[PDB]
Amino acid sequence: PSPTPNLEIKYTKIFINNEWQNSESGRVFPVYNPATGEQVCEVQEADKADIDKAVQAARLAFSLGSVWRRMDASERGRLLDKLADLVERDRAVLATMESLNGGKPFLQAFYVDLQGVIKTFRYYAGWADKIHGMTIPVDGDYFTFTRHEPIGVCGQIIPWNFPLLMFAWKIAPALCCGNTVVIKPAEQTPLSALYMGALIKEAGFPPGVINILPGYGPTAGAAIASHIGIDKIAFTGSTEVGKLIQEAAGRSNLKRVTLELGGKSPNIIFADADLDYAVEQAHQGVFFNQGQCCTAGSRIFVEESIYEEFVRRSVERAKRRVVGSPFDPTTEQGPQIDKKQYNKILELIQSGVAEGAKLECGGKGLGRKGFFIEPTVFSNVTDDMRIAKEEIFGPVQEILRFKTMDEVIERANNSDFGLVAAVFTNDINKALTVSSAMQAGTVWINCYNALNAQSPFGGFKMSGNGREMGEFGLREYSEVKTVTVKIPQKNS
Amino acid sequence: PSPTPNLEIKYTKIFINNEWQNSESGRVFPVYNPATGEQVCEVQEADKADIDKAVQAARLAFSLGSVWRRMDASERGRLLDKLADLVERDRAVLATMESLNGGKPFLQAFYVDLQGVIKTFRYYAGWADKIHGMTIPVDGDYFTFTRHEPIGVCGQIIPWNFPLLMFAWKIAPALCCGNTVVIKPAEQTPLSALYMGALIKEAGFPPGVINILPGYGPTAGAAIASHIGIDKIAFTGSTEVGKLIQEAAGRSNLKRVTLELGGKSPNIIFADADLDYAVEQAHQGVFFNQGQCCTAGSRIFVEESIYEEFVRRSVERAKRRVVGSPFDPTTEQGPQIDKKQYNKILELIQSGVAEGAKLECGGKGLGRKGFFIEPTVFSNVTDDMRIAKEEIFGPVQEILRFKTMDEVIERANNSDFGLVAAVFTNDINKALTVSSAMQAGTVWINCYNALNAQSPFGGFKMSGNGREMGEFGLREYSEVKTVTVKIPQKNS
Amino acid sequence: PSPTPNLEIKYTKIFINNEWQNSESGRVFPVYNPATGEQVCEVQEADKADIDKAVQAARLAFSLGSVWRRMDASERGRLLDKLADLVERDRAVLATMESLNGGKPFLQAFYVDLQGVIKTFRYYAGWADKIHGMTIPVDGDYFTFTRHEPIGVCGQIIPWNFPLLMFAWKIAPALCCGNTVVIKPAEQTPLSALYMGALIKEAGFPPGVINILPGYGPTAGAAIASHIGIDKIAFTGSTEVGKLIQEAAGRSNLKRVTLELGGKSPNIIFADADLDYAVEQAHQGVFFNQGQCCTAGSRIFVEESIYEEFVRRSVERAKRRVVGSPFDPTTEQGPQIDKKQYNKILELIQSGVAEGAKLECGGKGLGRKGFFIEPTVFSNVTDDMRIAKEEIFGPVQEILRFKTMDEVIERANNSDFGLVAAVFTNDINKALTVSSAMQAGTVWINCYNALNAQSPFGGFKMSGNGREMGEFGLREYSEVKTVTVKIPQKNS
Amino acid sequence: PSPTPNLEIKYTKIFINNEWQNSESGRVFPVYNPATGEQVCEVQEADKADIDKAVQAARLAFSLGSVWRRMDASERGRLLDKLADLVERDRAVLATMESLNGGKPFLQAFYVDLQGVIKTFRYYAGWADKIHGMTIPVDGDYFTFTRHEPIGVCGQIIPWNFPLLMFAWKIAPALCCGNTVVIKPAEQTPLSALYMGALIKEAGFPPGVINILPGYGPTAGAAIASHIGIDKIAFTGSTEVGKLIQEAAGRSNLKRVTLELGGKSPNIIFADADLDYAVEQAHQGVFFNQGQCCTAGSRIFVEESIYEEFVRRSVERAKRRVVGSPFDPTTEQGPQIDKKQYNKILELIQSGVAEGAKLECGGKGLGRKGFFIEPTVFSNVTDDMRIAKEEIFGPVQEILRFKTMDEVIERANNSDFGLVAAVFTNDINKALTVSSAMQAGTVWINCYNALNAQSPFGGFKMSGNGREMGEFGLREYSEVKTVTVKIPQKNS
Ligand SMILES: NC(=O)c1ccc[n+]([C@@H]2O[C@H](COP(=O)([O-])OP(=O)(O)OC[C@H]3O[C@@H](n4cnc5c(N)ncnc54)[C@H](O)[C@@H]3O)[C@@H](O)[C@H]2O)c1
Ligand SMILES: CCOc1ccsc1C(=O)N1CCN(c2ccc([N+](=O)[O-])c(N3CCCC3)c2)CC1
Repeated sequence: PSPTPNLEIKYTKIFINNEWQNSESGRVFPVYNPATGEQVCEVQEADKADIDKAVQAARLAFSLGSVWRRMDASERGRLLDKLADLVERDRAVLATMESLNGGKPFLQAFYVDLQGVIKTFRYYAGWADKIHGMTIPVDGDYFTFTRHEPIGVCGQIIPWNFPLLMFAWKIAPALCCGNTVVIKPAEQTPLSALYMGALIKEAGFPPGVINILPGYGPTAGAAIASHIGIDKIAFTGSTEVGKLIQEAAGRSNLKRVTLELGGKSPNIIFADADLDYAVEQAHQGVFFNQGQCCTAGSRIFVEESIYEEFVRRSVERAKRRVVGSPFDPTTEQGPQIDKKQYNKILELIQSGVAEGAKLECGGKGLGRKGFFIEPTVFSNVTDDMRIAKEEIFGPVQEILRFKTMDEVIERANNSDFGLVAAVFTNDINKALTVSSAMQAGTVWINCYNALNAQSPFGGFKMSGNGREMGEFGLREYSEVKTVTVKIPQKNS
Repeated sequence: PSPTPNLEIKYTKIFINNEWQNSESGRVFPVYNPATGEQVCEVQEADKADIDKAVQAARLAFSLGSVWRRMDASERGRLLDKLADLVERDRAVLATMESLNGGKPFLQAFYVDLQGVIKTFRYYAGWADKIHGMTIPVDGDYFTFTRHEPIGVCGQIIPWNFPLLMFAWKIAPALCCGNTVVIKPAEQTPLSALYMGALIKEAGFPPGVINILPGYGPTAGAAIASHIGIDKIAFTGSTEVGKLIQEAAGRSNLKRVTLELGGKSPNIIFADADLDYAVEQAHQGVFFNQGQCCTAGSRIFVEESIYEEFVRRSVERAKRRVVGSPFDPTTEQGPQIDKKQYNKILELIQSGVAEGAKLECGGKGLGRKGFFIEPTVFSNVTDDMRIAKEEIFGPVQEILRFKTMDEVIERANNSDFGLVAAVFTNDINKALTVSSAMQAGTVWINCYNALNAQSPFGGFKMSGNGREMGEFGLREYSEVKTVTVKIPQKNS
Repeated sequence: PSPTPNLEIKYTKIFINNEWQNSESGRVFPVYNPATGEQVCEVQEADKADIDKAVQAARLAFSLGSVWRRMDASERGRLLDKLADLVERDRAVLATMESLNGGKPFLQAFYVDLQGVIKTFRYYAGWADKIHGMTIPVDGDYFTFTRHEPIGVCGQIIPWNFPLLMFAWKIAPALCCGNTVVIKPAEQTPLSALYMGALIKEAGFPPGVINILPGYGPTAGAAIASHIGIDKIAFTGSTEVGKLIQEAAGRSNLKRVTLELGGKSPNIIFADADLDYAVEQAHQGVFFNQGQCCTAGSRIFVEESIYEEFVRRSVERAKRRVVGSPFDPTTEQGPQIDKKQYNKILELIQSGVAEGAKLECGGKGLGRKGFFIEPTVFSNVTDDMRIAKEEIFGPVQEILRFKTMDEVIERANNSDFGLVAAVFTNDINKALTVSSAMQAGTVWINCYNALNAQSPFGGFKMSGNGREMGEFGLREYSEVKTVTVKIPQKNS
Repeated sequence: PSPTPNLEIKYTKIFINNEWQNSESGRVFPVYNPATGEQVCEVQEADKADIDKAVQAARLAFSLGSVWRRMDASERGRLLDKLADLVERDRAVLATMESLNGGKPFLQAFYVDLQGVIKTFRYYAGWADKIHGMTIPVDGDYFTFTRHEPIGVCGQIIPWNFPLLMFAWKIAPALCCGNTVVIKPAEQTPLSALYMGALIKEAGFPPGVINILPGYGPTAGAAIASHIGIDKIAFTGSTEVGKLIQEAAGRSNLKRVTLELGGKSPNIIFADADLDYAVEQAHQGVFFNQGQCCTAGSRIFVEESIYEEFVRRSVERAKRRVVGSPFDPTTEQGPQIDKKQYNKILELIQSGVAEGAKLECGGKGLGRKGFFIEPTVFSNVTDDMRIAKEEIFGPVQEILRFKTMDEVIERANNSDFGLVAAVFTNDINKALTVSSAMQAGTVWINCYNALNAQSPFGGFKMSGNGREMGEFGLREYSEVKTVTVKIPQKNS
């Protein structure tokens, strides 16, 4: 494939009740291309008044007897597979939008992000008519069963690093279970989500089942979090804002909350691992998606015996990483999302140099149009450095050294975060020992960034609350109702 | 059985690391007999300082390599079985304590509460080695499985109306899953829980696995809810304080939260129901446990054609209900828990009179000592009235009337609470149409207050988050870890 | 829609390894149109030698590292999705084949049979990547999990009354689980199965994954049952042949056996039921698909109170039932499948008149071009008549009477069959007492012949071994492997 | 612990309906001590007449409304828990019985066998009230759920090699699901089964729930297998008799069959394994329980690099393995069960020598009384020798050499059996690949042989059908009934 020539941006308004609407305020906000600095377009900016209209539409779409509630579960599923067909048909357009808006290299957006988008929808198409309750051999003369009903109106808030993929991870399980959705994409990256609105009507979802409100966090986002007519909030973003979400939910509605927050994830390389493979996988674990991954392996612990050769190979690999235009096939790494993130990264890079960490390569911006940063590698990192403790969310790799398994297990878990972790070793006893010991929601053995819709994903400690994806992720999108019926005698 | 005659209150101290302790302040607080107002004893009052060393004890009990962590899961179950055996052995003393301290009729405490305590422990003893993760057929060369691990230190706060039963409902699933516990019982009712510390010790639970910290809400409770060393909090359950729990969770360390909150539950009697049976069930729905049940019971909708006869027989039965001393085997209704609850019920009765409800019987307290209230019946109650909107934790029955199944489904669901519902009818279509439409975590058909250990319990809307009991009660007490292993080839 | 007029039957060969083949012997057998007597075409006649080639094809396709074994589970589902796409496209052709070969009215074959096929494939397409093993909290220093793998070559033998739907019901769960399949359609109706072979090739299934061998029972069928290279057999047919299947499995290689066998299923009508509706449901419950249904409600028990009028409304309805050519929209009931079944009906019909039941209507053939039988109703049937103990499998409705609920449960259960049962009533206690006490694999309340891919289906007693359809159906097509790993220490 | 010095055999009668009966013929059969040949006692010999009486006791105990059908599921768990308490109490007596009757070293029977009996009952005691059906979201206006009823009367036949344990493996899941049981222990070892009858009566099981009929294969065993009043047969034993059981069940009443039929299980030692640990574990894998183990690692494959050292260490360990009296705490190996087994082992050893396998130690009987055989090791075994293909059930170790993982995968799997397998390696890729390619119901990695109550256990291919133990063991003891209710509207 190749990028869509002269990409037309035709969906820029708020999506409520399957209709495109203006701001109630009249205000719009700009969208920028992080590779060039230019302004792509203006998007209608949602605020509290627009959220209330979205919630009203989602609440009416969910009313008993409505088309969405009466629909056969198997038909919710076919609606989700139809959306997958449409995203497949419009694949190159959508990957061009994610590239133009998110700075993702186009071929990565096409073959990675968009593939996961289509697979997520097809996976949850299969689940809709396979959500089961139970019947229970209860004490006494009763017949007891549970029903797994949709919760109702689900408010969803997502960040900017995987716009289209996040969108699908949120709405696919929600819809599969029969909920209706008020979703606020990141203000940095609203474009693909809005295009998804057109596909969503084209697929034939009833009006109001999905409502897409682009806008800012403290306005549209905080309106969702505090709204009294929203039954559930799924939030993905930073840990500090996640604290605000949980506070707002208790203070307002006691709405149910899922949190997917930040990480500072350890990647543990043992000496007996394949050096070629572990170096490239730890390099991808840092630099994938411009380093803007919550799953970034940002604390690479290397066994003493190989640390020095590991540093040499990682440095060579980072020194060859092709930075440049996302539309160029050779580009490995695009720009950071915006200037605020760009500066956040460079000040962090300065912090590591000001502390005692050896800067092997990189360290500076590139000076080009946009927000490009040189692939950066620190060695001699110690656990006390800001670099080893704060989420960089940029193309900065940090290599630490360790001696014994007990040591590195302690140090990997010595963190307020616990999103993910990885171990590289051919030894089965320390593979399972380390993986069992990690306080993280996902552990990889001899791989990294293996995420899919089939597998539960979420954080330990302050990295989140609850789980997304897989059969477990469906639990957060239904309510359990126990029906107990008095019966004359009961046998079995 | 009969009450243990003199009853010594042997256990009045704080239970930390399997040792009895004085409060760090040296303060004690009194405990009263609700039927006479007399002071039963004084109990060591835990504050922030005792919470601190309880969490320290529980965290050490939870560290890798500890006796509790290394134990076979099946042997976790055995301890829960030994604990139930000890409760069954001392069943009379515990029933006397629940009666003396909580005002429950002793026979009710013996045959209902204490049976529900023994069965809770035996149910979850069996679950301990049957908590399964899964293996997932993901895309690509991967072996993906999930482990369910304990969350860690669980802080637990319970109310006063079912002291021993709620204590079991809280510690049993937590221990079944391998957690350690810091539990604060209600300041009114700490005696049953403290006796359990003695039986927890005699059963052989490792030190620090369970710590029992009597004290008050703004001190011991708020220290638990904000404690940055507690990984999960389970709360029961006024809805006002529930908001503060969830806010304090997001404000502190984003600990996982389960809430079991208030209720104002509808009971719908259709004309085609066994009238004699429905009158006695709806009467037990409001007056059971002195009306101090989250599952009342408190909005009885009766179809027009049987409304006069239903009211007539309800008033006949309330007037016959035997209020008196809990130790007396003829007593059906003991006192309310204390003066503040007594006053709240009497004020809500006044507001019912002051709004057009027909005070058919009752309305005032009984006698001069203790906190006895007459069984009170209101008919001609309408939705907008305060008594119909706010929960009266007291012996106060409110009878509304209805035509049409659709009307009463609207009126039943029109509520911020959704803990419980019941429908009485012999028609299968009515029973299933109404139970499916109810916005409540538990719907009983032709019965009321059927709360078995095998079946989950929890609220819709502002009545709580998450579920207790059943297999689903386990879900709140485990963290899910996904382990994804790269493999050479992969075949089905 | 209207049938494909003069339809060529293109596919008449044996389907092995995605190739069309002649029988080893060179023998062919005739296929007849049952509404007309005339010969439709000639089909290659498989025997033991062809079954051996097919098994060899299925075993090689199942070998480790083959395309079918290495395919992602999600891609198995996509293949099942494509098959449904194709069946939908050629829906008119396949319904026409089902009429012309099985004698079902084309309208009911287009809107019932072929909808069941498309929905079955689509359902099991979703299960493919959702078949999960478990991880087990086992005693000792061990890590234990289970894999759910395909069993291998599955032999499948199906009858003639729902040829295409039986075909889907068999291969869809088998392929969803990753097995390879040797299937033998009924000698009477191989044509839609053989057409499905061409769509299977077009859809993309690897060679050898599905092999279709038309032929007779004692030759092709017995070859499958005693083949030492087949790991599992799924047989649907008569009870007498089912005994031979289980016996042949035991004598050969102990292949796993699921049997779906005969039925003489009860249908209980209480007075407190909607006569209008219940009469039409009991009518369809025995006359649907020309009475050639294993689920046929062939023992209609009616409460004395309404026996009178039930017979009158049933007879009035049967005398109106339109018998005619399958391609005519007005036809409700086509012919029986062949002369053997035809003569079996009337012979059993004669026993009814000779044993003392009132022939209320029908009871004879039509103008003998095709095997048409006039709709027949026996009233005053007793429990010991041949008409009440033996499967008639034709348009014959037996109506008995009963007085007491306990009497009718005893009478309905007095049978060696137990495939299905139905109770019509509006009383919840009666509906639940009767359904719980029925010795039947499927109990319908206030409906009949409600069957989906989603629901487990099978016989109690001599009506079957094992279950098909739904999730429980998947268990039969999968083999459990427990893997236990020694670990250095367990933390639980 | 020490043996129960004299041990009178108290219980020698047929156990039906909780009463001890004489045989209908009056005949008794002798029970021998395998260490001395001396007769231990006489036991009533059950035959067809006795099975008939036992089936109607079990059938009446299973009737709707009986004590066993009406009892709370949880109460069945309590009874199973009581049986474990009683076995625990009489652990010394039962271990002495198992040792005296079965020849097991007393310490082995006390600490291994009896611990497994107790833990089996306590595991399934927990499952009784946790057997759930489901509620299914089907198309149309339906409420579909499933109930998991008991099947009915379950006949059960077990061998002599783990008499008490396999008794526990059979009845625990059957009773946990609520069936009634007619169980025939092996003619060699009926004593500990009969003593359990005393404990079953003492534990409070209703009469007829468990009936124990000691007797012989073709007489009492075959009458069980072909009985038309038995709904399910659970058989553990040889593949040859397993064929007859499955054949008998097809020819009689189509009862449900599960088969556990033993094997010829491969044990693969890679060069990168903990060598001394592997030598000891492969030794135990062969010589545990006098080699009379269906799990016996009878084909140990050793990588050529370490073959010579492995053989030498195996010869040393085998030559120092203490053979002697079961009651001596020094004894690791007791006698074989009887003269038939002794002779069959001695012949097979002769076959190995005649066919060129190198006999490194042992090969002859030991002494003049009892059935002791010298521990025996065969050096250079090849896959085509009779000893490499046939189950020996004796203290005979067979060591083969191999070069390549893919070679040893083929050779391990080239067999009609597939009960169990093991691999020893520290490489994670070798352990995963080999465990996934094994055609065996249980694969151990770096151990042998961990059989818990939590883990399913059964054979591939001709090693059996279905599974025992764990949660999957309960699936064979329940029928599934689908109930489908028509409902007016349905809202998803
Ligand atoms: N879980 C398992 O898979 C497992 C466990 C232990 C043993 N085994 C196998 O059992 C066999 C050892 O026992 P065995 O060969 O001495 O006993 P066996 O196969 O001859 O008989 C086993 C049981 O079946 C009874 N029996 C014998 N003939 C019968 C007949 N015609 N009809 C009905 N019942 C009959 C016997 O009385 C006995 O109780 C070994 O092959 C072993 O592999 C399998
Ligand atoms: C010595 C290992 O100890 C352990 C360790 C963890 S658990 C367990 C245990 O409890 N044991 C006792 C039953 N063990 C056994 C061995 C061989 C056979 N066998 O027949 O091949 C059988 N059985 C087959 C089905 C029932 C008995 C059982 C050995 C494992």
